[PDB]
Amino acid sequence: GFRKMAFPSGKVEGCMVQVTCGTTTLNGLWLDDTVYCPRHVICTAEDMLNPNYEDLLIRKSNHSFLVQAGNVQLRVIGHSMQNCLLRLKVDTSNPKTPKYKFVRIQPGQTFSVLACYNGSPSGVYQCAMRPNHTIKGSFLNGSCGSVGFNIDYDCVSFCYMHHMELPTGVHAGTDLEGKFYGPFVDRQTAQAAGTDTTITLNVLAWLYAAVINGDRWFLNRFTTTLNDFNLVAMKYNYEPLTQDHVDILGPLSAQTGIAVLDMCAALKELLQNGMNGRTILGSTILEDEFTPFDVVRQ
Amino acid sequence: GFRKMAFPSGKVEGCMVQVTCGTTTLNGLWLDDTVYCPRHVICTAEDMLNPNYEDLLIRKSNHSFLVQAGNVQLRVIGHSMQNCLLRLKVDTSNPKTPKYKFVRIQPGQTFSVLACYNGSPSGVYQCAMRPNHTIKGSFLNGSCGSVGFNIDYDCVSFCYMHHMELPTGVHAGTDLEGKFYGPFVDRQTAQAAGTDTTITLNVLAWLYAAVINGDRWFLNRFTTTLNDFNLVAMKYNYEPLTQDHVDILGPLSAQTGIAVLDMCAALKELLQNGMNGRTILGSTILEDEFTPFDVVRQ
Ligand SMILES: *C(=O)[C@H](C[C@@H]1CCNC1=O)NC(=O)[C@H](CC1CCCCC1)NC(=O)c1cc2ccccc2[nH]1
Ligand SMILES: *C(=O)[C@H](C[C@@H]1CCNC1=O)NC(=O)[C@H](CC1CCCCC1)NC(=O)c1cc2ccccc2[nH]1
Repeated sequence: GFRKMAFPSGKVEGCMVQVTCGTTTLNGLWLDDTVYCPRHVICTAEDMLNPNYEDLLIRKSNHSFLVQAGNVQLRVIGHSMQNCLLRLKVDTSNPKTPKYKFVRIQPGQTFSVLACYNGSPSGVYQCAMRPNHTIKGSFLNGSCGSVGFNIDYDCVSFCYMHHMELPTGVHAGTDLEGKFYGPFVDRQTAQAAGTDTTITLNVLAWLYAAVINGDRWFLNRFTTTLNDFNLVAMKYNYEPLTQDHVDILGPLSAQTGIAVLDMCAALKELLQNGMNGRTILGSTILEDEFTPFDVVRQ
Repeated sequence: GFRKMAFPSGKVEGCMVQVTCGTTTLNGLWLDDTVYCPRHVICTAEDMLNPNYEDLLIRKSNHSFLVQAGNVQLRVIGHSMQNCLLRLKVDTSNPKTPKYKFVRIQPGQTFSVLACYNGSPSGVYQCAMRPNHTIKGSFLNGSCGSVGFNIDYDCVSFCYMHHMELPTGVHAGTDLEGKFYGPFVDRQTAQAAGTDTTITLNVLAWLYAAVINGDRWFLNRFTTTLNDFNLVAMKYNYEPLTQDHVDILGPLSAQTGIAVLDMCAALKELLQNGMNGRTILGSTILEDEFTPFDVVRQ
């Protein structure tokens, strides 16, 4: 019993609306009296190739934004641009607005995605900010505006809004202040991400998750130094391990009875010799989208 | 970009309550003026070994049942037993009751679980009813009463309520009629699931999914027949394929140009050679909890 778990999405579902400009429809996030959505909703198919969003936005009126909260249409009474987001002010304040915050997540961190289509939520899943600032989502046509988020107590931390799919099929988007994660831009032009790496801190947390659930076959008696581990990390495209990373793994190290560098020796062996057809926590690949916090939560 | 997604949990979240009998706490489902919960909440540590539930129930006052919807205490007006659930009538009908149906899911179908503890939802994940009528869930102490469900438009089809974990780590529970899935009983005795078979329909879907999202390396220029396949499938403890199942695969076959029976001949291939390292779509063991109705719906 260990698997990717998403946060319950009820507090986010109530915030999802539909936003339409001409023949373009996508999802918006409705908090108090503001609707956030990707600004490229104002793009026609031709403007997408190289838009000037300031020009495009100045030529629109509040009336050109159709905002639907289910059956109720909301009237846009104002609007502005923040980076790659639109902020549409509406006459109604969302009564389902939860306690929330806008946060910018760091690479390797996880969040829940509420995938949405025409303003109605359709699925919820967990994923991670990749070290190269993409996310490996499952976004289809019409999912722009879907948000990523974490829940702490009763507060929703919004961290991602979806904008686009790169040619490799991974995804790119912004935080809720509209700044893109990574080097990308909202222009329909082929864009590459940097070469990705494996989130070592997450792999190790998942190795602890396995031990906690009785999967010990990969352990061994050996240990290793930080510097000696990093040398193998570099060879196999893993993020180097920091002393703060080791400090993060403290609680897991203590509950299991396995020193962090002992788990690193075990991981070094898995990288060098593979896994010999065996599985860890049901997986045959070293999973790197579970954070240490994720592990202790479950 | 191929992953398990759960349905958005909001409509179920607003139905979760906490139910306490003396020193045993678990979750309940609050629809209108009924709360549903497993009947084993009325066991004490000494009763779990061989409970006489009609005996234990008659000895319970309505006041013995501490039901709480968040901050509010709900007052139990009456109670009856339906199979292995209690139906607690309460004074107030829950205003967040959605449109809902009670359904009995079949082996191989999937549903989302809302893992709950103390009446408060903690996480949502996807899983499948195994052919041996267990589920491979992630349930901790206090999870009983959590529900599994699917959502059709705006209607919540509840299909599972959690009761117990078997010695092998898998999980057993009931439909919302209180009829257990499988031959399990709510007594803390030595029960075991029968040998679990592989959901062939879903392995075939995953093989198609490989072809759809790029991964095409395993097919062959050969083709089998339905009985010849089902015969091999049984020797390896794979479910035989049904008449209905070949039809369910229709859309995947057409979109891929690989006849169902050709993929069946591939499966008897990938069956007897091993993936020699090369992963399918993210894993190099065969995934059987991904439906055709997931491969297409993604
Ligand atoms: C918004 O709903 C979609 C989400 C895409 C759709 C498919 N999978 C996704 O993640 N967003 C888009 O289609 C954009 C279009 C651009 C508008 C102008 C500014 C930049 C984004 N994103 C794309 O990534 C896209 C569409 C597209 C069509 C044909 C060839 C390549 C291509 N890339
Ligand atoms: C309710 O919350 C729990 C859910 C369990 C807890 C751990 N993981 C789960 O899914 N339900 C139980 O604990 C049951 C108690 C009822 C069983 C039916 C009749 C009496 C009450 N107990 C078990 O599920 C259980 C105990 C046990 C002991 C040794 C091996 C396996 C085993 N399973």
